[PDB]
Amino acid sequence: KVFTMMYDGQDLTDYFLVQEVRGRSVYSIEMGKRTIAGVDGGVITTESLPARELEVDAIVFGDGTETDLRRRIEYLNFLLHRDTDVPITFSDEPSRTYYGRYEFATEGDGFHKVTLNFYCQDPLKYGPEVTTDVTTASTPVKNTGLAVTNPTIRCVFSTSATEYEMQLLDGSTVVKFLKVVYGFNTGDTLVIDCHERSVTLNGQDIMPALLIQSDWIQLKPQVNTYLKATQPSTIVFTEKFL
Amino acid sequence: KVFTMMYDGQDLTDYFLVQEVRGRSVYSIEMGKRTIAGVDGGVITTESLPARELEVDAIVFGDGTETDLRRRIEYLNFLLHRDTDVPITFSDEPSRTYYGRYEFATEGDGFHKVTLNFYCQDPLKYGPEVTTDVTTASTPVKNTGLAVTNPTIRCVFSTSATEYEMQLLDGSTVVKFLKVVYGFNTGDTLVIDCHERSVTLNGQDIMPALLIQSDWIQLKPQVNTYLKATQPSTIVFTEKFL
Amino acid sequence: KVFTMMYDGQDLTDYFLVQEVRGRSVYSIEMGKRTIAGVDGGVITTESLPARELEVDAIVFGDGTETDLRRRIEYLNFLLHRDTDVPITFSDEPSRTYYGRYEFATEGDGFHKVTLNFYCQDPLKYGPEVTTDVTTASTPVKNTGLAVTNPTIRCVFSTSATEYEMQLLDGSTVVKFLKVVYGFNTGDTLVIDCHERSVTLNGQDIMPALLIQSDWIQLKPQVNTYLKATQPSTIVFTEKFL
Amino acid sequence: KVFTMMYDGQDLTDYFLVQEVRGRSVYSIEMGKRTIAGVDGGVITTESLPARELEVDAIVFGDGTETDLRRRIEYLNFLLHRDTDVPITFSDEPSRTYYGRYEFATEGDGGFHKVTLNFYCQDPLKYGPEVTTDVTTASTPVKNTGLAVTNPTIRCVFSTSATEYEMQLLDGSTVVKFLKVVYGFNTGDTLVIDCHERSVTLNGQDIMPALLIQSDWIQLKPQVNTYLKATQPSTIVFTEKFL
Repeated sequence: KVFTMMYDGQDLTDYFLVQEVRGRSVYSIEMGKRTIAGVDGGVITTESLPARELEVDAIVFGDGTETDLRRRIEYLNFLLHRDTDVPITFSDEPSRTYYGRYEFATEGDGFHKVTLNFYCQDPLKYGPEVTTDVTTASTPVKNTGLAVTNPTIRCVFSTSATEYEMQLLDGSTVVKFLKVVYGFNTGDTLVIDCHERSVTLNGQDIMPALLIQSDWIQLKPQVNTYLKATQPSTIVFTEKFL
Repeated sequence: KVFTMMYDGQDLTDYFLVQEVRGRSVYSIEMGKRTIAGVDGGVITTESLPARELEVDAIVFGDGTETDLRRRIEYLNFLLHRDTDVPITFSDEPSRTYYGRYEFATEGDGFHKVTLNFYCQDPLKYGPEVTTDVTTASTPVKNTGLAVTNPTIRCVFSTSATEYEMQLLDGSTVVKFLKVVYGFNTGDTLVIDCHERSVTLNGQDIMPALLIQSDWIQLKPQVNTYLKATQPSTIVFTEKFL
Repeated sequence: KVFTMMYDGQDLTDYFLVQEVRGRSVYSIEMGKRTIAGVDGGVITTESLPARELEVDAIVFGDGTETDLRRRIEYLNFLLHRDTDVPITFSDEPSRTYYGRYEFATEGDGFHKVTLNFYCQDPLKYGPEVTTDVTTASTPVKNTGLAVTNPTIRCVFSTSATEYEMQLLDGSTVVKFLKVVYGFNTGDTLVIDCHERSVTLNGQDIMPALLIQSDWIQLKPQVNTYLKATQPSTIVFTEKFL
Repeated sequence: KVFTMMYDGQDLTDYFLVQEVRGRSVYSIEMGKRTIAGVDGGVITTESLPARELEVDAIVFGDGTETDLRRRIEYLNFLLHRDTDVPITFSDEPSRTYYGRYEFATEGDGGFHKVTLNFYCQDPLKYGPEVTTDVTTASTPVKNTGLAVTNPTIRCVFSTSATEYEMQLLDGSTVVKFLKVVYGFNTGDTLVIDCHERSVTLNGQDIMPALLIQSDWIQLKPQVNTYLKATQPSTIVFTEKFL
């Protein structure tokens, strides 16, 4: 049972042997610094997380023959070239998914050492998704991840509806909220924040219902978020890490 | 009793082992030099203290397992990423605080060597704050720090007032003064030489009272500053070092 | 939960930090080679396992002060100097004990890198001890270790005895046997194939009873050893590895 | 289909990954040189093939865990330590067997552990496919298809009665060497092994006195015919050998 790397659901480690994986240690920060002549110090103007570069140091294991090796590489190119971000996973870190695509290779020097470089537009790893029940009272919802997350609201109606609201609060003060005036019974409303949609009874997008520009929610990490809904709801967020 | 580093009140050394801390030796100076062809020498046009970069060389002590290490780093990222300057301290230098934020890491190659780089907008280390009483007689006020400070004159009235004054003298000759034309009893005035503001009864602005360009006062280091106030005052400064 | 090294039941890793432990990889073999001029090839004359040298690469974590460090090393010397072989263990390999003693250090050059060298007279690591019951029928006894063992046959009599025997068979053919001519009831016999001794009623020597050169028995690794005793016996061996 | 290395019938490459195998290139020769002061040149006094050292440069592939790695190495030691020469084979060179045993390892440096394993071969030669040729009652050419000198094996299953069995190595019509035996009978198989230097009957009973007079064992030179003639239709079996 060796170290496995999965790229778009393909086990790449069936084609090569992984020496080391750089790109997942202490993350760095892009800072905009501005300095003025004669004035001591500097000033941080901007701060952002750079995109992630995963660098896999591999050994392409040869099939004895030379033509067999040439053909393995051709196939490896087939598996790697992607025009869309893709789920990347490592066996040493379960419950974690990276989303990026292969970018470039740097060939090193008995056999074939290669550094495969993968680019991730979204610098964050995505972990297990957590489902919490939200009652008609102030409910604490703790974001177990280490980064701020956007949650999916889910309410499968028990009684008739007129106006559905998922209010966020600070003790007893409504900070942000989500409102929908379309009412019915027995079906599932689905307010996702990562993709920003509004599904119904059996999956139809009811976008006109979001009346006022009701603020998109976020769950801060290692801290409770107090939520109160009109009807017994469900909050699903996905744990995220840098 | 190991070497501890505190970042925003978090003991980072619970996550890594400190080899060495660069960034706190003989400070360098940014100088604007201008030279003219045919003219001997150069001319310093500007001089400023650059911002401070603290470089901590650490060993991330592993928890035996590989996934345990990946998760420790994830948490380390959580503790480090800050969007606001923060108090930084080292056990080897007590009564000293740096204000900055983590910026970037450079990983090296048995175990896991990392350089953590912290950026300080304010290049100065802040020491203990000193409060000295200034009497209605020439009072020596010694700035115990190693950098020039712009203090705060605080006076809480005992008797009635017609005009307040705080004077910086040279034996018996008024060098600078801070005359104020607004009087009352029982309330607090705060003359801030850093912020360049006036406060009465503890809140509201009294900017027009400082009549004539009533010179602002500074406290030079390792040297006495003689001050005489019209009413028993207090002088608040914080020791600073490069 | 850091990597712990135990030396004579003392946790040495309370005094230093382990970078790496060399000395426990693919073992080498001392071979006596003899060559004759004009004669092709060589001849292995002798083969033996060299003694083991464990080399621990450590960082002596300082207590901030200089005198504190000098005193920690003094204490470290106290814990290390031994005039008798001692049990050595590493957290990464449980159920394994090395028997040796500290020999010498080679200091390297932020902090204090040291190689501690431990000498093991007995090159083998000792694992869990296994006790298997041997019946009056052909019993398979599997040596779970990776090295050949000379076990101990233990029999505590239930009925009267005239002659005891423990036989090593190949299906139904007695390969070796351990016949003993001295009988009684209620007491314990211990036939030690390592020490080559005989014990009755738990203490006294019964060496002349093993009549004919009644062959000594060994347990080969990863393989069954079929044994049949004249009375319900017990076979005690300790798993060993290189 | 990776590069496989077999040691005593155990696939060692199930435990490690082979970077390179040194020890099987142009073989060198041990030469005894003697020189005399004032006399130009030197004199070769002895010449012998040194024993072979095979050097396998491997990567021990880890099982993720640290304890799992420690236990793999322990097992690898179990598979390697031998007190007897053993058949060694490499997938890149089929129809070839080396006979030696593991001797010593020399370690090296992230998430994988580089090792050179050194194997010692008392017999410096590789053993290839074995060839069976029929030898008639007339001068028979027997060609040694190997690249080194071989010590063959003569097998003769009697059709008629015997008084004396002879195997003569000739040069046209001149007996250079020969192998006779005074023991006669019918219907059974006789075996003369020039490698092991053994005399064999039906159930392999030693006929030690058979090699009577210095009736020498002979050898088959490579890429060249060896002319043999037997008293009773025989069979010669030799094994191809290479340096």
